Amino acid sequence: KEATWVTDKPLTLKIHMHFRDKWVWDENWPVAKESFRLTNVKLQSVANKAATNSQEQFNLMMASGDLPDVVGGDNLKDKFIQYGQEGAFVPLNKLIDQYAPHIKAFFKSHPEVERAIKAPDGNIYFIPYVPDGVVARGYFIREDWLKKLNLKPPQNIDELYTVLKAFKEKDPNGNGKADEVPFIDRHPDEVFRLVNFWGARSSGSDNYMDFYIDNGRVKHPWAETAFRDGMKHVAQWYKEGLIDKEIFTRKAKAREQMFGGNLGGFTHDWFASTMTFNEGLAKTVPGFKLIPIAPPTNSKGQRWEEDSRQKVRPDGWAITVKNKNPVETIKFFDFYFSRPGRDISNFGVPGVTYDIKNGKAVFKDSVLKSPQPVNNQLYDMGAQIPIGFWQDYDYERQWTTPEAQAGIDMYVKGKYVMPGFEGVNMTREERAIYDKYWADVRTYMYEMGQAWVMGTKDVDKTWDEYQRQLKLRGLYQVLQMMQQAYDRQYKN
Ligand SMILES: [Ca+2]
Repeated sequence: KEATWVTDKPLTLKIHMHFRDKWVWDENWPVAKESFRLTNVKLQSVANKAATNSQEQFNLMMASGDLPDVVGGDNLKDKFIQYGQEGAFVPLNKLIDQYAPHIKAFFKSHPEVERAIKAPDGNIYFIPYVPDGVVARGYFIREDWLKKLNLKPPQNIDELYTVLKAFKEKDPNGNGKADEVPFIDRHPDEVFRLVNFWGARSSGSDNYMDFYIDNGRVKHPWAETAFRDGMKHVAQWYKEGLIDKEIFTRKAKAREQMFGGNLGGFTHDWFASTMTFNEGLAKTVPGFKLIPIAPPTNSKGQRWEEDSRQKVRPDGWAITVKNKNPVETIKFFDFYFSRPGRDISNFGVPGVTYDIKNGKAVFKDSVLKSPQPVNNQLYDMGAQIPIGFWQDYDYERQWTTPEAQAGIDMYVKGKYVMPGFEGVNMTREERAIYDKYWADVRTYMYEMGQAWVMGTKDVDKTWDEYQRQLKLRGLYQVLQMMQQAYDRQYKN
């Protein structure tokens, strides 16, 4: 018997969980075993390990009619809410208020998370994966190059331009060639984020090309005239070779290639992984050193870091109408918002991956020193998976180098990070319009954006037509449904 036991008699629940198009709940997972030991509730996987399309597997199950007790996975928010409104998933509101003290208190102190997951009928149909942490990407620059060229780190957009041209013109790698590529980035979409430097937004959240809220108004950044003026500068920079010619194609290994080759000297990427190149390249590129910098003041006079971590993920789990043990299940869910539950779901298994020290879960050196990334070690154990749980940033702090952490603290202290838009949940009516036109509009914008950057089309010559096409393709109907849903969810 454990102090955390949910039931006096061992309870086995059937769960369908398929996530990341490759994994399913594995009851042989060390964490799954520990979870059962601590709650007296065991999860039995009815999902198909061999299936390679998680979203599809969800549908075949839903159609199947024969439902399990619990359904979990990533990117299921939308489906949880729709199949919840037509009665397949049990509303959790009352269940939480009476049997989940930890979940209850969490929502109480994190109202924004609660709003974000509320279906249009006001019900809560799933417990979400709550991530921890605020800073996402940041700006990094070659300090050794600034060193050679004898320049100080840029404080505003003017100096930034000066510095990047220096990088391309004054041969910092000194191989007597003009082979330097100032801005590189493994995520092509980051090139559009550059418009931030001219007071224009490129997205309302960490998701690329997302809507944002401006004075209670749902808007799309790519449709604003601000974006037009920003793109003009971006296209000029591309024309001058300040931006990687292959920005749209290099992708994934851009850092290894460009940094390893000693060609690039500036990027916008995640703190942890980007800073590791300082160590992994000490050998191959002597003196190589990237430093995080506060975002240079933009033309409007402010420091902008548009990217941030979402406060809630569209992942989690729900209770089906067929679950004959709703209160035991909810108490079980609640365990994952309690410290002991947060411990195993974030750190793994005591004695194996961590140990309690000073009342804190502390990873073993073997775990931190391994070339295998901590996240992957945990996934293989059933930890850091898309069930409904409260993530603990301290697990991440432990494998983030001191230099990266200092950079992150600087961003938090600087208050440059803009709050992201957590999205809205739409009714059938609304969703119908969105699903019919959004994708078309989005791809259209992306194609024009790409052409504008590459100079394939002049922005000023095509802006009026671009605006015309946006209205013609449904932008306005999409926004109206977004606005309607927004007013209902955030203004009621
Ligand atoms: Ca050179």
